[PDB]
Amino acid sequence: NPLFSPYKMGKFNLSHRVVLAPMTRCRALNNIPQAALGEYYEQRATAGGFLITEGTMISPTSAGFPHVPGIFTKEQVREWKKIVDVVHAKGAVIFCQLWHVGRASHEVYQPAGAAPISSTEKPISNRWRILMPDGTHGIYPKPRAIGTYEISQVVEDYRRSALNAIEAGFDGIEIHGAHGYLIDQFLKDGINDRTDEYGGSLANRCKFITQVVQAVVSAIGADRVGVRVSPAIDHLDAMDSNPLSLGLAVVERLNKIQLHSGSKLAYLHVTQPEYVAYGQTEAGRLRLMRTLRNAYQGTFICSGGYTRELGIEAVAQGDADLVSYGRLFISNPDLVMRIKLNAPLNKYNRKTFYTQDPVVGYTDYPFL
Amino acid sequence: NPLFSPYKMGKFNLSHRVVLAPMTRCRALNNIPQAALGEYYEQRATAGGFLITEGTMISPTSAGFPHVPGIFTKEQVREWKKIVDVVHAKGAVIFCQLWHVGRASHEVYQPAGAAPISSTEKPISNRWRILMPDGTHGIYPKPRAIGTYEISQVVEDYRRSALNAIEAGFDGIEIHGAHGYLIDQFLKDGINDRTDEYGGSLANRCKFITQVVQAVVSAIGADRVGVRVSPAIDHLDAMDSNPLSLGLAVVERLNKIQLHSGSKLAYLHVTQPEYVAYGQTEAGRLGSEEEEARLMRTLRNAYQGTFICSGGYTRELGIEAVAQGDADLVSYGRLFISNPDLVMRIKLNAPLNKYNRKTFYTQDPVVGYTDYPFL
Ligand SMILES: Cc1cc2nc3c(=O)[nH]c(=O)nc-3n(C[C@H](O)[C@H](O)[C@H](O)COP(=O)(O)O)c2cc1C
Ligand SMILES: Cc1cc2nc3c(=O)[nH]c(=O)nc-3n(C[C@H](O)[C@H](O)[C@H](O)COP(=O)(O)O)c2cc1C
Repeated sequence: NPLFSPYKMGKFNLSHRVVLAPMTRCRALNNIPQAALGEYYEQRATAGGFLITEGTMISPTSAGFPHVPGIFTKEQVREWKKIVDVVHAKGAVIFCQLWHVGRASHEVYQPAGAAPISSTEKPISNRWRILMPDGTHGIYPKPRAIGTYEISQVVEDYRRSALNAIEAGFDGIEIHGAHGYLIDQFLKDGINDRTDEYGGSLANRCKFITQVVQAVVSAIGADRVGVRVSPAIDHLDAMDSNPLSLGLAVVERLNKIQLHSGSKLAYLHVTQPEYVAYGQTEAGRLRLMRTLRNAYQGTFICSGGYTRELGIEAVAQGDADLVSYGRLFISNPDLVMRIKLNAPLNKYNRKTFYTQDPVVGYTDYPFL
Repeated sequence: NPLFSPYKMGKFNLSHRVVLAPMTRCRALNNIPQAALGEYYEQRATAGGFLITEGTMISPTSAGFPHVPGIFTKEQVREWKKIVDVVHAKGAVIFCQLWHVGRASHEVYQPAGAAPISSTEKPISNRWRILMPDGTHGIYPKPRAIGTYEISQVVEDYRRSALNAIEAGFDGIEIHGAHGYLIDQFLKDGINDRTDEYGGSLANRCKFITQVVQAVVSAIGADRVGVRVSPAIDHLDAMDSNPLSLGLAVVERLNKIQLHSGSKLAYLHVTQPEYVAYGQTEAGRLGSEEEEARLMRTLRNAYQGTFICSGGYTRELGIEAVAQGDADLVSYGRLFISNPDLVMRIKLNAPLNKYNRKTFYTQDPVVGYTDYPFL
C-alpha cells in the first residue's frame, strides 16, 4: 500500500501519506482552544503522521464561524501549546492553518459589529449561508473593500500568527488561501474587481497571496509553510474565468519564492471539486490537479472526495505525495489504521460538524 | 413489490410504477426522429409501462444540443407517428417532452446564427459548457431577453407542438420546465432579472410556466399534460433564493389550473436535488439541510394529483419512495439507458448493466444506444 511508504516532507520524516485535512469544528469556545481539541487531535494523531488544524484566526476580524480558535493572543498560544504537546507525544507532526474569512463573516463576528473586510465591497450572494452563533443560518452582509496600506497590516497579522504558532510549538503553519475566503477573494476574478495594484491582471491578483507567503517564509522559514488553494472550487461565489491559469500563476509564484529564498515550502495543498456530481443532469458533466502538480517544484497534497482507493491511486500514479482526508477523519479517529487494514469506515454525521459539544459528534466516534 | 402495483395516471392505466425518464440522446439526426429512436423506445416499452421521450424541440430556436428531434413540423409528426406506433404495439403509454432550452444554446443551433432567447441577457457562466455539434464543449453566449409581447409567441409554439404530438399519436406531452432551461429561466430568481410583468415577484416569475401549461391544457386536455420542474437544482446557474417557496408557488398554480379546467394534469414530475457538490467545503451545505430532508415530500403533499420523482433512484430507493408515499411513479434515467429491460430487471431483482456516459450523446444509431443487452 503506497499510502504507507515513508515520505520526507523537508525535514519532517512522515511514516505514511494519510493527512488530517484542516476542519473547522467550532469546539474552541470563546475563540480559545479548549481541552476537547487536545483530545480530538490526540485521537487522530499517529507516529509520523501529519495533522493540519482547523482554520485558526490571525486577527480579531478573521472569523466567520462560532467558537473557532485564534492564535493572535498570548492566551490563545498558551492553550494551543497544551494541545500541540499532546499531539507531539504521539509522534505526530502538526501544522496550524491560518484562516482569514474576509467577506465570509457577519457583524456578529466582527469587533464593534464593523463590516467584514475583503478585496471588494461585493457580498456573497444569498445562495450561501453563514452559521450564526444561535445555530440559525444568516445572510452574508456587504463587506468593506480594504485599501492598499491595510493589506500590509493583514500580511503582518499572518506573519505574527505564524510566529505565534511556532511559540505554541506547532511544526509549521498552513496558509488557507482556498474556498473563497480572504486570500481567494483576491485571487478570483469573479470576486476581485479592484483597480489598484492588487486587481485586474493575473499577476496583480496573486500579489496578496505572494505577500502573505513571503512574510511567513521570512518569519519562520519556508520548510515550515504549506500553502492551500482551490482554483476550481467556486464556494461562496469564488469563481475564476480560468482556473487553470490562476492555479499556474500561483504555482509559478510559489516556485519563485522557493528559488529566491533558497528554501522549499513544506508543500502545496490543493482541494478539487467532486466531479461525480451533476451526473443526473443534461449538461452537468460536460487534468487540472495534475497540471498544477506537474508545474510545482515540491511536495503536493491533494484533497477533496478522496477515499482509500482514490488515495492509493493518487500516490501510486504520482498525482500527489500526500492525501488529506476531511469528512472520513471526522468519523474515524483511527482513519490511518483503518486505511492500513482496509477496515470499514464509520459514517459521519453532518449535524454535529459545527456544534459545541466537546464529546458528541467530536470525540465519541468509535475506534476499531 | 410496490413498484409493480397498478396505477391510474388519469386516463391511463399503468401496470407498474417504473417510468422512462426523458433523456436527450442526440440520435435524431438533423432534428428528424430517426428509425433508431423507434428501436430504442420499443426496446424499453412494456405492457402498461409509461415512457417519456427525450426533450423535443417546439420551434426552430428551441434547441441547444445536436440532433435532438423536433415536433414543430408535420414532417416530424409523420416520423414520430411511426415510433409511437411501435411503442403502442407493445402496450406502453408514451408522452413527448416539449423542450425549449432558452439561453442554454449557441449560434450554431440557432436559425441564421441568431442569439438564443431568454428571460434575461445574462449568459450562463463559464463553469458550464454546451455540447457542440462536433463533440467539443463550447461557451454559452449572451442571450436576447425576449420582449414582454413576444412571450406569447413562444407560448403558441408550445401549443402548436402539443397538438402536433397528439396528432402523431402521443398519449400526451410533458412540459420541460426544469434544469435551467427556458421556463426555469423565468422561474428562478437567480436568472430572471426582468423589470416587467414577468419578473420580480414570485407571482410574476410563475407567469410564464402558468401560461404555457394553460395553453397546452386548453389545446389537448389536462389529463394529457405533465409538468416537470426542478426548484432546487445546481445546473446552468438556475439558483433560486427560496426553492421550497418557488416550488409551492408552482404547485399552487397547477392546482388552480386543474380546478379551473375541471380535470387533473397527468402528473407533476420533480427532479430531486443533489448534494454531493459542496459537501467537501466549510459552508457549502449550510442553508440546505431542511431542503434535502423535506422539499420533495412537501411539494408532493402540496400537489393535487400524481407525483413522479426522479434523480438518483435505484430499485431499493424507488421501492421505498412508493411504499412510503413520497411518489406515485419513479422515473429512471441512466439505468434505463443501459438496461432496455429495466422494468423486468427491477421486477426480478436481476443484475443491471452499467451505462457508458461516453455514448450518451453520440450520433451512432446502435453503439451505446440499442446495443445494451437484454437478460
Ligand atoms: C466540517 C468541515 C470543516 C472544514 N473546515 C475547513 C477549514 O477550516 N479550512 C480548510 O481549508 N478546509 C476546511 N474544510 C475542507 C477540508 O479541509 C477538506 O478539503 C475536505 O473535507 C476534503 O474532502 P473530504 O471531506 O471528501 O475528505 C472543511 C470541511 C468540512 C467538511
Ligand atoms: C444523458 C441524459 C439526458 C437527459 N436528458 C433529459 C431531457 O432531455 N429532459 C429532461 O427533463 N431530463 C433529462 N435528463 C435528466 C433525466 O431525465 C433524469 O432526471 C435523471 O437521469 C434521473 O437520474 P438517474 O439518471 O439517476 O435515474 C437527462 C439525463 C441524462 C443523464
